[PDB]
Amino acid sequence: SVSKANVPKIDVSPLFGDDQAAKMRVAQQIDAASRDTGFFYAVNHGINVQRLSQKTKEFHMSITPEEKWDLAIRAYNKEHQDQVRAGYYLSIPGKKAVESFCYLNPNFTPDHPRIQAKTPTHEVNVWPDETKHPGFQDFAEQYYWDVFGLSSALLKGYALALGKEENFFARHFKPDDTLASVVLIRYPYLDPYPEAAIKTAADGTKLSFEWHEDVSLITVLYQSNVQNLQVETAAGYQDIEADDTGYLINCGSYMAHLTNNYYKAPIHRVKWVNAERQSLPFFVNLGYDSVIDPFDPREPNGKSDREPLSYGDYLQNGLVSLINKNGQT
Ligand SMILES: CSCC[C@@H](NC(=O)[C@H](CS)NC(=O)CCC[C@H](N)C(=O)O)C(=O)O
Ligand SMILES: [Fe+3]
Repeated sequence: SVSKANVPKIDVSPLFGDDQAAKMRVAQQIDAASRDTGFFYAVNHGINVQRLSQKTKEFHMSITPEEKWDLAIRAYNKEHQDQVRAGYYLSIPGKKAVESFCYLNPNFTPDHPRIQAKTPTHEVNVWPDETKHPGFQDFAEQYYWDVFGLSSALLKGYALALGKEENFFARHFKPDDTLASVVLIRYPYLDPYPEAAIKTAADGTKLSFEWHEDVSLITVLYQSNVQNLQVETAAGYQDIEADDTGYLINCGSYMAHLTNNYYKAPIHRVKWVNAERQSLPFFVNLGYDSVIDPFDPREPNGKSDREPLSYGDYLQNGLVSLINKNGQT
């Protein structure tokens, strides 16, 4: 009974080049999608997503229970007090199906000034043994920078869309300090599938992850070709079609704050599907002290009655809030 969400495919390739009129024509498409359902597929993005999926599969399918405890975040292993964000998020057979691996900026090394300062939301990544997962760390770090590049080009499009210069958001999205994360999520096939890992929405839809707005500026997501996402619109929840050749893009609640909800963070959820699949989000986060002054593109003077919020404050509060709402993943 559910209708299909309008999720246009936008060729973002001009955002990598110097043809300004072409970039404006992409910016208009990003504006139309952001003001309608809030989602689009970025195509011609240049990233080898089949190899991303193959390397991710090799990792998820070969990592062992011992390795998962050794990489686990603090929620699963009290010995790893410094790992709030980065590391392994374990499944609980019989109870919780999903499991994942999160990593942050590869530049957050032991000598990074924010690591030295023990500033919240900055952590040094943890990695499996190289001999057990040859090439994985290097692949994953290079992927961070490939999707960082895509994200910077998308942020030039969002800036132009909002009537700003193209570096409006990108000047706060920097390799040396971005709080952006990759999450490599495995949604397993299980027979029988644990009922405790299946939630039910108020409308009866079986879910794996409840309604939410993202904690990000924008979210840049690769998924397998198994339909599962829905977006809430004025006409109710609608199905987002899968496309394992594109990146699904949406805004998160920092973009809604900065634009006075002109570009809403769309509410969306994940249906339960008993299928072996991948969900590989990149959360485009700024630096800890990044503050963009809020504005309102719908007002002639561009003024908004919102207070500036630093990205670090936003991110640390939003990540806790999302766990309290929808559970520890
Ligand atoms: C379509 S919702 C995005 C994809 C994925 N969901 C998620 O990734 C959920 C909701 S956006 N996000 C989260 O749980 C936030 C993870 C933050 C990360 N540990 C970090 O530290 O930066 C899924 O369930 O498939
Ligand atoms: Fe989300």
